Amino acid sequence: GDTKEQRILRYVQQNAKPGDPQSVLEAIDTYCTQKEWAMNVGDAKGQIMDAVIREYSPSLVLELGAYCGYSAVRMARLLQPGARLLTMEMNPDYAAITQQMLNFAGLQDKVTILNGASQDLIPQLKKKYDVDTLDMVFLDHWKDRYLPDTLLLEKCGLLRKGTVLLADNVIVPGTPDFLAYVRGSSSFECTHYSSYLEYMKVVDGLEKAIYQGPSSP
Ligand SMILES: [K+]
Repeated sequence: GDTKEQRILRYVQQNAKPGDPQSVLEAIDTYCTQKEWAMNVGDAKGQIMDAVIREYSPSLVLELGAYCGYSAVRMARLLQPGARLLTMEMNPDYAAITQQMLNFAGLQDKVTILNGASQDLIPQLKKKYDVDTLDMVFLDHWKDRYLPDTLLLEKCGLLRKGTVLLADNVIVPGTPDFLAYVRGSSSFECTHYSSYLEYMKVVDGLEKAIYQGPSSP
Protein backbone atom coordinates (compact mmCIF):
# COMPACT_ATOMS: atom_id res chain seq x y z
CA GLY A 1 0.00 0.00 0.00
CA ASP A 2 0.97 3.65 -0.39
CA THR A 3 1.99 5.87 2.51
CA LYS A 4 0.21 9.18 3.18
CA GLU A 5 3.37 11.07 2.26
CA GLN A 6 3.69 9.18 -1.04
CA ARG A 7 0.04 9.96 -1.77
CA ILE A 8 0.61 13.65 -1.11
CA LEU A 9 3.54 13.65 -3.54
CA ARG A 10 1.54 11.79 -6.18
CA TYR A 11 -1.27 14.33 -5.91
CA VAL A 12 1.21 17.18 -6.43
CA GLN A 13 2.82 15.37 -9.38
CA GLN A 14 -0.57 14.80 -11.01
CA ASN A 15 -2.15 18.20 -10.33
CA ALA A 16 0.45 20.93 -9.72
CA LYS A 17 2.60 22.86 -12.21
CA PRO A 18 6.30 21.94 -12.32
CA GLY A 19 8.55 24.83 -11.34
CA ASP A 20 5.70 26.70 -9.64
CA PRO A 21 6.16 26.64 -5.84
CA GLN A 22 2.83 28.35 -5.18
CA SER A 23 1.09 25.63 -7.22
CA VAL A 24 2.86 22.93 -5.23
CA LEU A 25 1.98 24.51 -1.89
CA GLU A 26 -1.67 24.91 -2.91
CA ALA A 27 -1.89 21.29 -4.06
CA ILE A 28 -0.48 19.90 -0.81
CA ASP A 29 -2.81 22.14 1.18
CA THR A 30 -5.87 21.29 -0.92
CA TYR A 31 -5.27 17.53 -0.68
CA CYS A 32 -4.47 17.41 3.04
CA THR A 33 -7.40 19.68 3.84
CA GLN A 34 -9.77 17.49 1.81
CA LYS A 35 -8.49 14.37 3.56
CA GLU A 36 -8.73 16.28 6.85
CA TRP A 37 -5.11 15.46 7.63
CA ALA A 38 -4.23 19.15 8.03
CA MET A 39 -6.51 22.17 7.67
CA ASN A 40 -5.49 25.23 5.63
CA VAL A 41 -1.77 24.96 6.27
CA GLY A 42 -1.01 27.99 4.11
CA ASP A 43 -3.09 30.30 6.28
CA ALA A 44 -2.31 28.71 9.66
CA LYS A 45 1.38 27.87 9.33
CA GLY A 46 2.70 29.18 6.03
CA GLN A 47 1.83 32.85 6.54
CA ILE A 48 3.67 32.90 9.86
CA MET A 49 6.70 31.17 8.36
CA ASP A 50 6.74 33.71 5.52
CA ALA A 51 6.56 36.67 7.90
CA VAL A 52 9.50 35.39 9.95
CA ILE A 53 11.64 34.66 6.87
CA ARG A 54 10.88 38.10 5.42
CA GLU A 55 11.66 39.84 8.72
CA TYR A 56 15.15 38.35 9.13
CA SER A 57 16.17 37.53 5.54
CA PRO A 58 18.37 34.61 6.66
CA SER A 59 21.32 33.52 4.49
CA LEU A 60 21.62 30.09 6.13
CA VAL A 61 18.57 28.21 7.42
CA LEU A 62 18.59 24.78 9.07
CA GLU A 63 15.34 22.81 9.07
CA LEU A 64 15.18 20.02 11.67
CA GLY A 65 12.41 17.57 10.76
CA ALA A 66 10.46 17.04 7.53
CA TYR A 67 7.48 14.97 6.48
CA CYS A 68 6.13 15.75 3.01
CA GLY A 69 8.24 18.79 2.12
CA TYR A 70 5.65 21.54 2.50
CA SER A 71 7.79 23.49 4.97
CA ALA A 72 10.96 23.17 2.87
CA VAL A 73 9.15 24.43 -0.23
CA ARG A 74 7.57 27.28 1.79
CA MET A 75 10.94 28.50 3.03
CA ALA A 76 13.08 27.82 -0.01
CA ARG A 77 10.85 29.86 -2.33
CA LEU A 78 11.58 32.97 -0.24
CA LEU A 79 15.34 32.57 0.18
CA GLN A 80 17.33 35.53 -1.16
CA PRO A 81 19.95 35.04 -3.90
CA GLY A 82 22.89 33.17 -2.41
CA ALA A 83 20.95 31.92 0.60
CA ARG A 84 20.59 28.23 1.34
CA LEU A 85 18.47 25.76 3.30
CA LEU A 86 19.82 22.60 4.93
CA THR A 87 17.04 20.14 5.81
CA MET A 88 17.74 17.30 8.22
CA GLU A 89 15.37 14.36 8.61
CA MET A 90 16.02 10.89 10.03
CA ASN A 91 13.19 9.01 8.28
CA PRO A 92 14.55 8.11 4.83
CA ASP A 93 11.06 7.95 3.33
CA TYR A 94 10.20 11.44 4.51
CA ALA A 95 13.56 12.74 3.33
CA ALA A 96 12.99 11.20 -0.12
CA ILE A 97 9.51 12.71 -0.46
CA THR A 98 10.85 16.12 0.59
CA GLN A 99 13.59 15.94 -2.06
CA GLN A 100 11.05 15.04 -4.75
CA MET A 101 8.72 17.83 -3.66
CA LEU A 102 11.53 20.39 -3.89
CA ASN A 103 12.53 19.01 -7.28
CA PHE A 104 9.00 19.37 -8.62
CA ALA A 105 8.77 22.93 -7.29
CA GLY A 106 12.05 23.74 -9.06
CA LEU A 107 13.84 24.63 -5.82
CA GLN A 108 16.39 21.86 -5.45
CA ASP A 109 19.39 24.09 -6.21
CA LYS A 110 18.79 26.06 -3.00
CA VAL A 111 18.43 23.09 -0.66
CA THR A 112 20.53 20.25 0.69
CA ILE A 113 18.67 17.28 2.21
CA LEU A 114 20.60 15.46 4.94
CA ASN A 115 19.14 12.05 5.80
CA GLY A 116 20.32 11.03 9.26
CA ALA A 117 19.96 11.51 13.01
CA SER A 118 20.41 15.04 14.34
CA GLN A 119 22.68 13.80 17.15
CA ASP A 120 25.07 12.49 14.49
CA LEU A 121 24.80 15.22 11.85
CA ILE A 122 24.64 18.45 13.88
CA PRO A 123 28.21 18.06 15.23
CA GLN A 124 29.39 17.66 11.61
CA LEU A 125 27.73 20.79 10.19
CA LYS A 126 30.71 23.11 10.62
CA LYS A 127 33.34 20.87 9.03
CA LYS A 128 31.19 18.97 6.52
CA TYR A 129 28.87 21.70 5.25
CA ASP A 130 30.91 24.90 5.72
CA VAL A 131 28.76 26.31 8.51
CA ASP A 132 29.95 29.04 10.87
CA THR A 133 26.72 29.94 12.65
CA LEU A 134 23.10 29.59 11.59
CA ASP A 135 20.82 32.54 10.85
CA MET A 136 17.57 30.65 11.36
CA VAL A 137 16.48 27.23 12.57
CA PHE A 138 13.04 25.81 11.75
CA LEU A 139 11.96 23.03 14.13
CA ASP A 140 9.32 20.84 12.53
CA HIS A 141 7.16 17.71 12.95
CA TRP A 142 8.81 16.05 15.95
CA LYS A 143 7.93 17.96 19.13
CA ASP A 144 10.00 15.75 21.45
CA ARG A 145 13.16 16.52 19.49
CA TYR A 146 12.90 20.32 19.72
CA LEU A 147 14.65 20.73 23.07
CA PRO A 148 17.47 18.22 22.66
CA ASP A 149 18.20 19.60 19.18
CA THR A 150 18.29 23.17 20.54
CA LEU A 151 20.68 22.13 23.30
CA LEU A 152 22.93 20.34 20.82
CA LEU A 153 22.99 23.35 18.47
CA GLU A 154 24.21 25.38 21.46
CA LYS A 155 26.80 22.79 22.48
CA CYS A 156 28.17 22.79 18.93
CA GLY A 157 28.40 26.57 18.86
CA LEU A 158 25.98 26.89 15.94
CA LEU A 159 23.84 29.69 17.39
CA ARG A 160 24.89 33.32 17.44
CA LYS A 161 23.35 36.40 18.99
CA GLY A 162 20.32 37.00 16.82
CA THR A 163 19.82 33.45 15.51
CA VAL A 164 16.10 32.90 15.10
CA LEU A 165 14.50 29.62 16.14
CA LEU A 166 10.98 29.07 14.84
CA ALA A 167 9.20 25.98 16.16
CA ASP A 168 6.02 24.61 14.60
CA ASN A 169 3.03 23.01 16.35
CA VAL A 170 3.72 24.45 19.79
CA ILE A 171 0.27 24.47 21.32
CA VAL A 172 -0.25 24.39 25.12
CA PRO A 173 0.00 21.98 26.92
CA GLY A 174 2.21 20.45 24.22
CA THR A 175 6.01 20.82 24.09
CA PRO A 176 6.16 21.63 27.81
CA ASP A 177 9.92 21.10 28.14
CA PHE A 178 10.96 23.12 25.06
CA LEU A 179 8.75 26.08 25.98
CA ALA A 180 9.86 25.96 29.61
CA TYR A 181 13.44 26.12 28.40
CA VAL A 182 13.30 29.01 25.92
CA ARG A 183 10.81 31.09 27.93
CA GLY A 184 12.63 30.52 31.19
CA SER A 185 16.08 31.20 29.70
CA SER A 186 17.63 34.67 29.82
CA SER A 187 19.37 33.68 26.55
CA PHE A 188 16.15 33.54 24.51
CA GLU A 189 13.68 36.30 23.65
CA CYS A 190 10.34 34.72 22.79
CA THR A 191 7.21 35.46 20.79
CA HIS A 192 4.24 33.11 20.42
CA TYR A 193 2.00 33.08 17.35
CA SER A 194 -1.45 31.49 17.44
CA SER A 195 -3.41 31.06 14.19
CA TYR A 196 -7.17 30.66 14.65
CA LEU A 197 -8.26 31.06 11.03
CA GLU A 198 -11.97 32.00 11.33
CA TYR A 199 -12.47 29.75 14.39
CA MET A 200 -12.32 29.94 18.16
CA LYS A 201 -9.71 27.20 18.69
CA VAL A 202 -6.03 27.36 17.71
CA VAL A 203 -5.27 25.68 14.39
CA ASP A 204 -1.49 26.04 14.65
CA GLY A 205 0.79 27.66 17.20
CA LEU A 206 4.42 28.58 16.60
CA GLU A 207 7.15 29.83 18.91
CA LYS A 208 9.87 32.26 17.81
CA ALA A 209 12.84 32.20 20.16
CA ILE A 210 15.74 34.52 19.36
CA TYR A 211 19.10 33.51 20.85
CA GLN A 212 20.94 36.30 22.65
CA GLY A 213 24.22 34.60 23.43
CA PRO A 214 25.36 34.13 27.05
CA SER A 215 26.13 37.78 27.91
CA SER A 216 24.48 41.11 28.75
CA PRO A 217 23.27 43.18 25.75
K1 LIG B 1 13.40 33.48 27.80
